[PDB]
Formats: sequence, C-alpha cells, structure tokens
Amino acid sequence: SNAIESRRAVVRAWGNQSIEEADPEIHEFMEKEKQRQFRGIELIASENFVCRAVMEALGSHLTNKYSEGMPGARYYTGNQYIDQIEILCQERALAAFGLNHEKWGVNVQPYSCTSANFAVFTGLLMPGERIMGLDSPKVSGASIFFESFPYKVDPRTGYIDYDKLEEKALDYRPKILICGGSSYPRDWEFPRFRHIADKCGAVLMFDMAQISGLVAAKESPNPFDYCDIVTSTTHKSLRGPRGGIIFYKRGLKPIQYDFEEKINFSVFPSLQGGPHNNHIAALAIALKQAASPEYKLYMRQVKKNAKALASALISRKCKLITGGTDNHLLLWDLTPLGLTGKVYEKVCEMCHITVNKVAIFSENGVISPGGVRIGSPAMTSRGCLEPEFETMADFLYRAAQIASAAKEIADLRNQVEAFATQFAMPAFD
Amino acid sequence: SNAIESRRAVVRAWGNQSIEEADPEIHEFMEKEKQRQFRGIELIASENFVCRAVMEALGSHLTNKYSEGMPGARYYTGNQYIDQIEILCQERALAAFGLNHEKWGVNVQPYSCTSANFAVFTGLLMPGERIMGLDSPKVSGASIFFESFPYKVDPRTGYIDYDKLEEKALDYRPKILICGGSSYPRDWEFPRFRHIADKCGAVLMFDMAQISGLVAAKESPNPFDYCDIVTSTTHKSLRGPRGGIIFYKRGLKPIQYDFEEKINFSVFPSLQGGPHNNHIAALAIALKQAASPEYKLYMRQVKKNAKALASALISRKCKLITGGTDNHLLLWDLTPLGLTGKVYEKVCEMCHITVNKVAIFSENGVISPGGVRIGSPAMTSRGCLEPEFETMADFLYRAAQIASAAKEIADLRNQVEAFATQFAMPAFD
Amino acid sequence: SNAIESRRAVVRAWGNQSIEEADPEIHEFMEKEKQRQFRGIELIASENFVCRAVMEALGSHLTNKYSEGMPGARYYTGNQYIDQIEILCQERALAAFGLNHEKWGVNVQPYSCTSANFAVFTGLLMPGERIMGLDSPKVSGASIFFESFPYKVDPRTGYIDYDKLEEKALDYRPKILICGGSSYPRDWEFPRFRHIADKCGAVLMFDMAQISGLVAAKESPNPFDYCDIVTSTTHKSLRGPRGGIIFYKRGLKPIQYDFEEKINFSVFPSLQGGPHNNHIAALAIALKQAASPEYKLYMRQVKKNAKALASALISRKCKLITGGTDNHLLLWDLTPLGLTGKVYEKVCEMCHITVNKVAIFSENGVISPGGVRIGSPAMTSRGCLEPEFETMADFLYRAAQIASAAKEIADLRNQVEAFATQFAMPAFD
Amino acid sequence: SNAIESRRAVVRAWGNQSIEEADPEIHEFMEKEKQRQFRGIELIASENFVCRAVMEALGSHLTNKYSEGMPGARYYTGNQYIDQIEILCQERALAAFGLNHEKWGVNVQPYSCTSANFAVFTGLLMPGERIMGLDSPKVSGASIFFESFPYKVDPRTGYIDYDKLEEKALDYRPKILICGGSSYPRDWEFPRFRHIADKCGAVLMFDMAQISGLVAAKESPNPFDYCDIVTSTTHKSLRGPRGGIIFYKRGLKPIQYDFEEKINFSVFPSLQGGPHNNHIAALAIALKQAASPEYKLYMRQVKKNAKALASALISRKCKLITGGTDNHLLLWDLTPLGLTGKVYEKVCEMCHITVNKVAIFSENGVISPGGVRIGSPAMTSRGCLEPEFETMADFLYRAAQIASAAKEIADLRNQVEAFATQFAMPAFD
Repeated sequence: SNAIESRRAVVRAWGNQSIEEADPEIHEFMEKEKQRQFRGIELIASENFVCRAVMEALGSHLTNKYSEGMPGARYYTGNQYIDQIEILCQERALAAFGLNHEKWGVNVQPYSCTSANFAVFTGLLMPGERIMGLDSPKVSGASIFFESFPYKVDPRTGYIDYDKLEEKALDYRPKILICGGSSYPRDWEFPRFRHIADKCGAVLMFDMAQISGLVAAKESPNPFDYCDIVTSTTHKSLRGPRGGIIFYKRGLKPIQYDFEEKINFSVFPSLQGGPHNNHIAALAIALKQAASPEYKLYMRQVKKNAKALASALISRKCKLITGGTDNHLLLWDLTPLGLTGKVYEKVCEMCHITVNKVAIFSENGVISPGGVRIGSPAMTSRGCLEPEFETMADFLYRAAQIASAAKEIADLRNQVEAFATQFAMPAFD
Repeated sequence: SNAIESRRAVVRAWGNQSIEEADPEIHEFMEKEKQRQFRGIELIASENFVCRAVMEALGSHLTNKYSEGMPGARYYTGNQYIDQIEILCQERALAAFGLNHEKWGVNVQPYSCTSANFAVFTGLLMPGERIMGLDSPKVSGASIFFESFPYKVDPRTGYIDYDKLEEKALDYRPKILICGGSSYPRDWEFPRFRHIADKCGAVLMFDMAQISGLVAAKESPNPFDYCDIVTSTTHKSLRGPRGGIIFYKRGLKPIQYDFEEKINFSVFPSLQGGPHNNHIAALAIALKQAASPEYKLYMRQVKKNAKALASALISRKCKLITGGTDNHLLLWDLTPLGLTGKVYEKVCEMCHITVNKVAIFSENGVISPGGVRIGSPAMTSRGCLEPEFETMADFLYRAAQIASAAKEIADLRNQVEAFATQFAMPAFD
Repeated sequence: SNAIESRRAVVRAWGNQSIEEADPEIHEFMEKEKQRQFRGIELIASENFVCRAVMEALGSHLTNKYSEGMPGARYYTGNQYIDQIEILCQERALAAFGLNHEKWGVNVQPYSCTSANFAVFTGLLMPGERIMGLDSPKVSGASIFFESFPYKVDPRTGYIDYDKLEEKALDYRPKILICGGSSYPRDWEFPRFRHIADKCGAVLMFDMAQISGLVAAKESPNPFDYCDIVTSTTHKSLRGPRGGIIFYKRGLKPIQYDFEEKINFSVFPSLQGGPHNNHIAALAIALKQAASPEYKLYMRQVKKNAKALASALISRKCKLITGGTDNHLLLWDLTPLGLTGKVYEKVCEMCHITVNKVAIFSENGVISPGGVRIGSPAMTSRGCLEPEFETMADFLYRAAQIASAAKEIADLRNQVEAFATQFAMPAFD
Repeated sequence: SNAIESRRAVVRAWGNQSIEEADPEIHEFMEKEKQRQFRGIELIASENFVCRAVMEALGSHLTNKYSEGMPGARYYTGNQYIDQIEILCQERALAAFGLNHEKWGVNVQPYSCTSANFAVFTGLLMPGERIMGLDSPKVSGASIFFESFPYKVDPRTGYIDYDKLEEKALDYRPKILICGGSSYPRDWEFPRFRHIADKCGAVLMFDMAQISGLVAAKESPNPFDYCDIVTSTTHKSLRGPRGGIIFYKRGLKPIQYDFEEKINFSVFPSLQGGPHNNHIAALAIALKQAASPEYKLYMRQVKKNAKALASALISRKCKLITGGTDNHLLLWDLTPLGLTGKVYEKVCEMCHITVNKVAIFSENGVISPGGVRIGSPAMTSRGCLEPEFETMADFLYRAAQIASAAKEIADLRNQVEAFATQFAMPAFD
C-alpha cells in the first residue's frame, strides 16, 4: 500500500534522528560535558566510566517494554525475553559474589541503593521500629518513617569504636544493625558486627555502597559470610548503570528465612513502578565483567592507585583520617593547612580537578569543615597507574598551597589538562 | 611515553567493545526482543517507542558524573554542564504545559512516577496523615506510611461518582485529595475536584500517569488551571525515558506557597540518591518534542486511533466500561463473552498481541476478573492510522472468539505478524 | 510503756479529727454544696445520688493497702482480703448482667469509663489502627493515638442511619466498631451492628456509659448478646462510685478469644497504677444492689419519669430530638423558642435547676447551639414520681419563657427551692 | 402530702443503710482487712495511713456532682462550690511546695501518678517522639505510644552514672528527660539533669512518686528550682487519697511557656472524664496538712526511722544497695543470705510482715532476683520511733534466717502481732 509506505517514511524521519539533528542545544551541552570529563582529573571517589557495551544497553529498546512485577510471574504478558535477561542478571549477580542460589536470593530492580535500603526497611519493619546504622559526623527517609539511632566512628582515631558499638546496640536493641555507607576508608570488622547483632537480636545488613567492586574481586572482606542482607549500588566501583541490588538469605536457618516474600513485595508493588529494563541488561553486562579475571586486575589497581596517592600525600605531611586507606577512597583533613573543604573544592574545580567536601572530626571530637574526600576508581579506568596518582597528589597539594591565600591557577589548570588529556576515555576517543 | 600509549590500548580494548563482542548472550536476548516488538501488535496502553535521539541520550556519558543535589547548589563540583542540562529540562517542562516559572516550579529528578508521588507525600505530610486517591476495584507504599482512604468509580456506570466523592472527602477531610491514576478512560472533572478540595481543606493533586502527552498537546483538560501539585510519568504518552516529574505551585497564594522547599528536600536527600543524568537529558529531548506541532498531530492521532478501535469493538457488541473513551485507553468487559482477563491475556500473547488484564466492576458492583485494558499510543508511533486500528479490533475479537473454547491460533498469529511487520519500528529498521 | 502510750495519743490526736476540726474552710465549702444539692433540681442526665453504704466504702481504710496487679497474682503481699473483695466485685458484675464466667471475663480496675475505653484500644490495637464510633455533632485521646472515623445520626430524624453506617464501615474497615456513648435518646439496634461488624471484620464494642443500669435491670436491650467488648461507667444510672468496667468475651469462638491477657495487661501496668480499693468495694455494693428487685423498680421509675417529663414538654409544643426517649434522657431543641443551650443553661442555674447544653442538628444539617439535655435518675433517687416530673417540665418551660425575653427569676427560683426541699437526699437528713 | 411523705421513708430506707446492713459479705471482708492492717507490720515503702478527715472527704457527697472541665470553665452548671474546692486545692498545692502562682500552674485532676505522667507526654509530644527516663533493672503505656530509651543505675554502686547519662541523652536527644521514679534510695542531683537537659534540648521532668512529702517538708532537695514539669502521687508520703498532680511552669521564659493549655487539654477531655471530686477535696485536706509544722516533724521522723532501720540491718552485715538511704526507703540484697526476693516476700507475709520484692543488680551487672524493698512512712504514721524500727530490723533478719533453711514461723508471727498491736491505727480504735 502506497499509504503504508509513506507512513513508514514519516515514522523514520522522526524515529531515526540523532541528537545533533533533533536537539542541537542539548547536543552542545552533552559535547561540552564530554570535553570536561576528558580534559580534567576525576578524583570523586564514587565516579567511574562505563564501557560502550554498558552504554549500548542503557540506550537500547528494552525500555519500550513495560515489565511490572518479578520474572516468572509478570503483570504484563510479552516478557519472555525481558524475563530471560533479568534472570540472567540475577544469576550473574549471585555468581559475581560467589553465592549459591539455595542460600541467597537477589532482587535487581531497586532504582538506586537508597531505594534498595528503604525497600529492605519497608519489607522487614513496621513503620517506627528501630534501625541502627553509621552516620557521617529528620533528613534521611529512613529516619522519617523509622526510628533510627546512628552510631559514630571514634573522633580520635577515625575507626569505628566496636566496644561502644556493642554497648549502644545492646542498650537500644535495633531490629536491623547496618554497617557500611558514607565514606569509611577502612575495613569493616564483620565478625564483631555478627557478634553484636547476635547478642541484641538484630538482623545484620551491609550496605556496600562504595565497595561492591572490591568485594566482587575478592579484594575486600566478604560480607556474605556474615550478613543476612546486603544491598549495593551498581554504578560506583562495579562500573555498571545506576541502580541498586538487594541480596538476602534464603532457605532454612542455622522455620525458614522470611526475607524473600517481604522484600520483593516491598520493591514492587509498594515502592516502585516497573523496572528500568535498560538498566537491568546493562547490569547483566557489568556483572559478567565483575567476575572476569581482567576485572580483578582493575580492582587490584584501584586499591594500589588509592594507596600510592595516599602515600604521596602522607609524604607532604597531610593528615589523612585513620592515616590511610584499606580501599579506594581517602579522607584528607585540610584544617592543618588552614583550609575548609568548601574553599578547596572550588579551587580544585578551577583546575579541572573534581573532589568533594565531607564532614570530618577533629581529634578532640568537634565537627570540622575542613574535610575533603578523593578516590581512585575513575582515573584507574582511564588507565592511570601509580606514577600518575603520585603526580595527581602533587596537583592536589599545590592547589591547597594556592588556596592558602584565604593568577597561578592558570599554570595548574594548564598542567592538569595537559596531564589528563593523555589518557583514553572509555567508549570514546 | 610508550607505557602511556600501551595503557591507552588496554583501556580502549575494554572500553570500546560492543554488546555483541562483550556479551554475546545478552545480545542474543536483546535481539530476540527487538524482533518480538517488531513482529507483534503492542496494545498495552502504557507502552510506547522512544526515538533514537532519546536513546542516544539514555546511552550517553552523562551517567559517569555524579550530581547529588539540585541545580545551582550541587553537593559535587564539576556540574556546570549537567546543571545547564537540568535547568534546560526544567524550563522545557514548564513550557510543554504552558506554565509560568513565577507560578509553578518543577523537579525532574524522581526515578519514577511512584517515587514522585511518594516524594510529594513525604514532603507535605507527617507520617500517618490522611490522603485520598482513586483505587482500582497494606499494598502501596503510600498506604503503609500514610493513612489512605481510596474512593471508587460508580460500579454501575464506570464514571466517578462526584456527589459521593464530595460526601466522603467532607467526612474524612484528607490533607491531599488525589485524582488521576489507574486506567480511567474518561475526563477528570477538575472543577468539581477543586470545589471539593476547597470545601474540606485539602491540597489538590493530579497524578497524570497515563495522559501527560494529551495534556501537553492541549488534547485533554488542563490540570494546571485547578491543581496545586501535578506529578507525571515521562515514558508513557510523553515518549521519553523512565522517570517522573513533580510540578508545584510557587509564589503568593490567591503567606507564600510552601511546596518548593519541602518537595525538593524530600526528593533529595530524603528518598533518592543522585539523579539519573542520562534520563534527565533524554527527558529534555522528549519535552522539547512534546511542545512541537508535529507532536500535537501525533496525540490527536492517538486519540483518534483509540476511538476507531473502541468503535470497532462496539460494533461487535463488546461491553466497554463507560461505553468508550475520552483518551487513549479503553477497558473491555469480557464477562459477556464468558472469558476472564487472565485467559484472554494468554491467548492474545500466543498471537503476538500484548494486552494486560485489569480488575473491573460488573453492573451490580461485584469485582469481575473479566477485564482487559488496551490502548493506542504504541502502534500510533509505529505509523498506524484508523483503518489499522479497526483491523486490530478484528484480531482482538477473533482471539476472544477462539478463547471461547474455555489449532486456529496459528492462522491468527500468522495474520498478526504479517500485519505488524508492515510498520516501521522507531530508531531501527 | 509510757513512751508507747503517749505515742498513741499523738497519733489519735491527728488521725481521729473530723473535717470540721481539721479543715474548717473545706468543711464550709462541703456544707454549702450539700445544701445546693438539697435545694436544687438536679436534671443533668449523668448525675445520681450514692447511698450511705457506697459512701462508707468510698471513705474506708482499704485505700491504705497498695494493690498493683490483678487478684490472685498481685505485685505485693498482704492482699488476701483485698483480693476477695475484687473477686466478689468481679463475680457481682458478671451476675448483674446475667453473664457466665466461662464466656465472659471482667476487669473492674479502670479509673473511669474513658480510661476503660482507652485501655481496650491499647490492648486490642496497634497504635495508628482504625476505630469507628459515634460522635456528637485532635480532641479525644482515642483519636490522637488511633485513627478514628466517627459516624453521626441522621440530622433529619435524630436516629442513626444504619445504611450509611454499613457503607462507611465497609469503606473504612475499622478494627473496632463502637456503639453507645454521647447521649443517644433511643435504643441501639445491636443486631445491625453485629451484622455490620461481621461484614467488615471488626470487633464490636458497646460503650454503655449512659444506660448501664437500664441494661442491668433488663429495661434496655442486652448488649452482651451481640458485642465482643462492653465498657461501662459505674456512677451514672448504676449509682455506684466513679470508675469504669471492662467486660470481654472468653474461651472458644463459635482458637480461643484474645482479649483477656491483652486487656488486663493494658489496664495494668501499661496505663494505670494500683486500683482504687475504696472504689472497687463501693462498686461491689452497688453491683449487689443492681441485681436486686428493688433496683429493677427504681429503673422502671427512671424510665417512666423520663417519659412523663418528655410528654409534658411535648404538650407545650417543645421539639425533642427523635420526639421522645427510650431511656432516661431526652434532648430538647431550643432554637424554635429562640434560645441557645448556653443561655438557657445559665438561666436554669440561677433558678437552682441544673441542666447542660449539647450540640444538636437542625432539620437541614447545620449544627445548632440550641440543644439542652436532661434526664431522670437523680431526682428519681430523691423520690420523685411522674407527677413531680410534670411539675419539673413546667419549671423548665417557664425558665425558657423568661430567657426568650433577652427580676421574675426570683419567683421561679423560690418555687424550685420550695419544691426541691420536699424530697429526701440519700444518706443525709 | 402523705404521698410525698411516704416517698421520703422509702428513700431513707435505702439511702441511709450502713455497710453492715446493706452488704454483710463486704462488711465481713472489710473488717478482716482492718484487723490485718492493725495486727501487721506494714513495711511496703508505698503505703501509708490516711486520717479521718481524708476518709470523710473520700466518703462524702461531692461525688454526686459531675464536673467535667477545669474550674471557672466547666461543661456543666451547678459547680459554684466544687470550683472553690478545686481552686483551694490548687492554691494549697502551690503553697505546699513554696511555689508562686505566676511562675507555676497546677492541675489536680489526674487519676493517678501514672495517668499524670501519660497526660504530660500526650500534651507535650507528638506520638512517636522520644522520652528518656529511669527504669528498674512493650510494657509501659509511655513506651507503647512514644519511643522510650531508659537509663539505669551503675550496677557496681547503686548510684546513677551521670556521665553515661549525659552521653546517652546527647546521642538520643529525647524531647523529655525524666528523673525520679522506681525506688531510688538516694537524692537526685537536679543540677546535673538541668545541665544535661539543656545541652540536648529536652524538657526536664521530675516524677516525684515516692518522695513528694519529703520535698514538701523541705527534707529533700527542691525539684522546682530546676525542672520544667513535676508530677506526683498523692497517697504515698503525702498521706492523701489516691490520685496524681501535674505542676508546670507558667509565664515568660528566662515567648511564654507552652505547657498550661497543652497539659490541661490532655487531662480533659483527651484522657479522662470528670475529676474525682471526693479525691480533690481529700487532697485539699492533705495538702493543708503537708504545709504545717506537725507534718515537717512527721517527715523528719520518717527519715530518721528509715535511717535507724538501715543501720540495724547494716550491723547484721546485710548488704543494702548504695549502702543506706537519703529518704524513706531502702533496698536490700538477699543474694548473700541465699534468698530470692519472692521467697523472702512470702515468708514475711506469713509473719504479718508486708514487704515487696524488687529487681536489683549484682556487683558485676547481672540482674539479681534477691532484692527486697522496705520503707518507713506507714509505721511512722502509726507512731513508731527509732527504737521500734530497730526491733523491726530484728524481725526482718530473723525472718530471713528462717527462709535460709529452705514451724518456728508461728513464734515470729506471734511476736510481730504482739508488737504491731501496741500501736494505734489512724482513724480507728
């Protein structure tokens, strides 16, 4: 039919336009942002670069299909292939962390790690029961609808005070004891948490926001040997898309485990709509890489690049909280240098160096504004080895040296850009 | 440096792989799903096809940047270009609906319409205050943390009973009166809601889940002349990515309006993490199209394709709830034909026809399982005009005729596939 | 010992003083009030006159023993005889209402009927769950801690609309459906409440504040044939001391009944301290009286006196809500006469007539302030028969005639006093 | 009239019967209890002996008038004289504790100290907000409807650890910080509580259940110098009737004070019905006595009798918690003697000695069941001086010697009786 043929040309002329054709203004901004990422140093601990395959999935046709529900029993029919993808993504999630499907289940639908945590609480608690997690020195949604009693690192050392923690948890008796989160540069002592959770009758939950990739690479201690629930992000050290994961115990107890029905129903229909199918397939791709040998090398390099950068700052008499790092991030007290995190943040940005401020403690226990947080995963994905992270520490210290005027920035920005533009940007050129 | 050059080839060999190279198994499933969409009839009222530009944004590099916060005051530095994009997206959102920035504000960060509704409640209510929305004939997250008292359509007619509604709202006095949602095939009488909300002291909220595109095209009544809050999806009639929007009143009242601080803080940091930057730029692209003249033609055709399909079913003595539709969807009572929605759902799927079941009322007021819901936006984007929606009604009725055996399916599937494969699939060939 | 002997004189010198000796000022005020009760007409439906036995119990030595707990299981020792009194009082309560101890249990410790109702809610419900009771045309403690959705009488008739109530209860699904309370001048239809409670899954509670003596005397329908929980006052028509009672079902269901442990534990130790031993023994005396033939004659006179007062107002063309009464109280609309309840209230008081105002409806549906409530138990305990209640109707009407003029109050007060002093006052001379 | 005359005989025949006439069975039980109090040693710290004036008020005609509301603003009319009594009682309460009416207000309606505490919470706090008080080593109504985080004494010493308490309060940030309650044998340090309350932003409440007479007599530190709210019982050391009191700050702050309207409205109509008029007049009598020189001598003897009983146990090598007492009560650890509190409890009862068991700590930190609590107000009101409290220590110890053998109980009971009957019983002969 000639009418049907001209109908196809109308669809294609709309459906098949590129960004530069369809929205010149958005394309201009998206190109300026590609240059910004290529021409700067990315030291924000929670940033990374996704590969092209992850990007192809993110920008694919699976979003056209609505898939409310969980695989196998879907609200909408026509999900044969979306179901395969999500099951494969579930299987790969269990495999990346060496989990057995008879002891662990996994939900890959949370829109983010925050939603995933909130989903755990909603599934396991009545509104107003007691949770107890780590706070940085009614804001969060968890503390609006639940009673939350955050614990704190020892101001004097930067490390968690586990004895005070056991006292608090025993006194308060939360239903969920949460470890993980914020920006803690050392290893969590999962045995002591398990011991504490056992004594006070709480479920033990690990939020692996910042370190899921290290755990997968067997380069951080394994929470799954000790926790009952583990949630994670998918975009940080894992290098997948935005999103979150909920892992939970299954089967008989050391009466069965309760989590699976409650958590699934809490994700949908309670708190979310349909899943972001494009994100789920992208995560399948990232989770298949998280289990590769190549990815284990990357994570080892992340850990080694963070150490090399820490050491270079230590050799310039910088005060780092806990004195270093076990993982990929480090917290730098700028108060000795007479600087605040806010001021330093803005000077670094003037030099194509992105860091972010964080609240820290002074030795005496007062909250200081002079904290900055940095990390290695992003520039490690761009190819940087240890010599380059030492150079970057030199940029960082020089920026601080400048900000102690509280002109010469042009030199630093020129040097940072000359430096950064030497390294590939994944999925582009 | 030769070392730095080989470092670039390592990054590129990982960063620049395609799906078919990097994950053959996921690529197989994603290709089977492209064929499924191309070779079938998509009649689920909430599905649509995104264009390539939207897809290019969805699969772009903006996700590498973390952008916690709202534009202008960001937690992380380095968001100059992401801020531009989100502001442009905010401006375009106001423009698509003819809103003035001095009377309306907009947040484009909700991960979905559900999150966006939940965000409104969290920002405006204490846990446990009274909301009152429309229900289909403690499940939802809103009813877990808030006291919710759903109202119902008149079982006898399918239409909302506004007099009973005014009585209920006056008796119960909710803090928020919500219209919109589920799968209501007629126009909402915003004047009566405003009248009812005024009498009982509630804020008036419209959830335009299903009809945001019609509203934008000035082809459905305008909620913004009457509501105080309007939330919407972004992937259904709008043809953007997944996501939600919150619009809210600003400035002086007919003491200023309160919504802006509360709703923004509820989206972040309370309930969400950082925004899905790729989704926001994709939405900017879709919102710039939603305001075009071409898009107004598309929506007019959606409305006309839904009517043509309704009429063709009416001429075969099908019972449709309210007897037709004002918009893009229609609800079909299959009980006369001696069928349930579940059974019919599975037979259609055997013929590459996707519909979804919904609960409906019988005339006497008992809940019937024989409801099915269908809609026109998806196949309208593939180019279908009214003659093709009449053909599709013929497929639908024949499928029902078959399912009254409660063999000849091969003929129907063959005919549906021969039919569907005549129409372009946006962004592909 | 001389020492020990003189120590007795000191104790007696303090312990054995009369009120007039020890507190002349309080004695003066208490004599003024005794005169006021004797020289006045007491027409407040809630008031009555306790006998000397009740007063001797209220003013006895049982208060000296602290008795936290329930009988047979008390916190303290020394309760051998207090236990027997509370047991006897429990047994007499069951007997007064014809109840069998292995289908009904009873707790006589509540400090007041309000406490008793709140104790039931605390025991049976989680904080924030739904109750539904009658309201007069946040305030109550029940509505602060639970979600209350009150129902109302039909404004046009004064009677409850059981069809609107069944609708509301099915829509709202309360966990407790309460009847009784306020000042309903007619019989509750317990069979309809039982049917409504059954359809929506609620516990059926009757608060028999006003009519508990009428029920005891078999002059009002028996709530225990239908309810699951029955609370009551003890000082109104029962003529006992201040306090409340909780009756609850026991044993097998037509799994055992839940209430006993939950309700007792809510009374003590959750909401109350030790019981008022003086009040429990007083109640034992009143409950023994309530089961006797003489009390049945008193309640019959109470009904006949209220009926005679009503008919006398009716012949003066007064408008009474529902047009009369089934029990001991009536509601009178003073709007036609051009008076407010509060204006008429204070005029009556000048004439030694105590009544109290109440909110009522007008025939349309607006709240009228011209309601007054009166009832017969107090003056029936003073000996008045039907002729004396017709005299009192004449006083009431003449008082209203005076207040429509807004002096000759003096004449009406003197007539009320000459009238009221004709009648004995229980327990004095 | 002959009719009217015979009607008086009927009323008098019922109204004027004695308990012995009207209820022989209750009279028998009440005489048995009068003997039991007279022939026993009452060492329960909570008990006391009301005088005849208090009993005549408790057994008077004021109960016949219903009096919902606060004085000067009552629901009903006819309250001219009841108002003056409650005013007088309010004034005497302020006077007994040296308070000025334009810095402190008082509500004398609470049915019990427990009711009074709960009324304060309901008035000052939203449901689900945080209180923090002392617990003995969900249960209480406060913890069902609010979030309670109890603090505890230092197990090793019996004293409160004010440094751990300041830490807890800063961590938990309660809205009300409560001191007082349970059975603390030592002085509360109000200055530290005020400092803790200030640092964490809480209202400071003192529940003076046990020591309200000592405070009135100036024999215990004055809580009103530091607290914002003070509740109290009325029947323990005050020797009044059962009931409670709420004192609250008024007027300008060192914006006005919030408590008055919130607290009064919580008492009535939220949580209670009308007040117990007989109890309010009784309290007026007790409060007048409490401000008199004679009462100050009684409380001094109460302190000296408790001190003499303690020293006698101490010389028998008993272990008392904190080693003694500042007030009227002491706690005794029976673990060294090899006894449980409950075993010793029931033995004492066989010898006409009333004590009650309590939970205590061992020196390590485990809960011991071997606690017993005793105190001096009851037998001091019967006339005992220090020598008689030393005799009583000998009874107590000899009782414990018997129970370590787990007969010669008979000898000890007969000695207790011969001893106890030496002493007068207030208000009888």
